[PDB]
Amino acid sequence: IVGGYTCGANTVPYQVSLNSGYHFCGGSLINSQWVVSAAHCYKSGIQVRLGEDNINVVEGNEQFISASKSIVHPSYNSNTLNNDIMLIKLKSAASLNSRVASISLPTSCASAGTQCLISGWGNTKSSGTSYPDVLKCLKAPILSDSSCKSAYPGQITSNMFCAGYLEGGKDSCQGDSGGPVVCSGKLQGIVSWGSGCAQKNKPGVYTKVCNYVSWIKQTIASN
Ligand SMILES: NC(=[NH2+])c1ccc2[nH]c(-c3cccc(-c4ccccc4)c3[O-])cc2c1
Ligand SMILES: [Ca+2]
Ligand SMILES: [Cl-]
Repeated sequence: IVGGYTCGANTVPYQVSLNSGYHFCGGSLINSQWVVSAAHCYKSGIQVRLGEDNINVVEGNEQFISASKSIVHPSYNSNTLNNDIMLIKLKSAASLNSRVASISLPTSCASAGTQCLISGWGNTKSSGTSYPDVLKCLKAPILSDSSCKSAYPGQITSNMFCAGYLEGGKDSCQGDSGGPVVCSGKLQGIVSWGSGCAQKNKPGVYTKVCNYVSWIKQTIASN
């Protein structure tokens, strides 16, 4: 997260770190046995780490659970990143409490202007790599479809939305992919891609979760 602030330990209880010996992506806990992340974060050997703040220190509240299966959306396109969503089923359910909680899926899509919270352990520099130990947060608004399409002509599908600041300075970045974009208590997006990080007129692009709720529900109900 570039231009954000330190969240404060366990203030984002639905945030998870996907780990394979190092942190490579974020994700969101939506119930006690399922996590939603981005399809491009898929790999084998995933350990899901819940209740984290400093990802390099066991401070207490952590729960490390292996993924039993990861379900990449069947129409995921790795060239356009269209349908960049994945569901991960945990080997055992997690113990929910005030430090580990799930986030609700939305019933409707959000409108431009909506203020959301984006978080993660990704790079905090736009020009260079500085990875934090604790979780960073950024409050950012959803942009209108026209500004998004004018920024990325021909690359935005109906399953994506832009959020951020066109003046540059604040954005999600590498290491944040797969994580949450929460607006009014509902998970509206998943960190997907962007051109550089925090560059002028190149906002972050997110997977539009409201378009996949029936798919998430039906898939979880059958697995
Ligand atoms: N400007 C943004 N808003 C933004 C958001 C998420 C991002 N993720 C990345 C990213 C960069 C290199 C590798 C990965 C990656 C690749 C495979 C698996 C996991 C992460 C990224 O997600 C860049 C990147 C940029
Ligand atoms: Ca820790
Ligand atoms: Cl277009």
